[PDB]
Amino acid sequence: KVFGRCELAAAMKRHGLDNYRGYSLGNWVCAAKFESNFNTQATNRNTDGSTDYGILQINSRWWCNDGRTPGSRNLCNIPCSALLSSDITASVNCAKKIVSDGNGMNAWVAWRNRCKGTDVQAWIRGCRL
Ligand SMILES: [Cl-]
Ligand SMILES: [Cl-]
Ligand SMILES: [Cl-]
Repeated sequence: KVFGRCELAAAMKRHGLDNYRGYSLGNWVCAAKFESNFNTQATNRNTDGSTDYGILQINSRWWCNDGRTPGSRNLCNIPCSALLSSDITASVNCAKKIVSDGNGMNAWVAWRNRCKGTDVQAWIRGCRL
């Protein structure tokens, strides 16, 4: 599923991400826009053989099992395919563990390079939340 901006903001809000660990909702919308273009089916392979999955491009080296990333951990305890669903629940729950790990949203390279320090509230302007 390809979400619209406001539709995704509302789904994220309902799943408890607005101000989760101090990150306002617009941070999470901005990250999803530049990680996946709001497409739950996005996959991208990394140089190390790991793969990133879903709307938040969660990486198979630490966070999920895809059966092809040798010596990887599965810290969210889920198959990586569950992250590609039209229901963002699994992605959201895993993201909450990632952002709690110590580096906050810096774990998402596109957040750090494209969202961090910008006016992220613009990502939720116009939305009925
Ligand atoms: Cl915001
Ligand atoms: Cl893994
Ligand atoms: Cl933080």
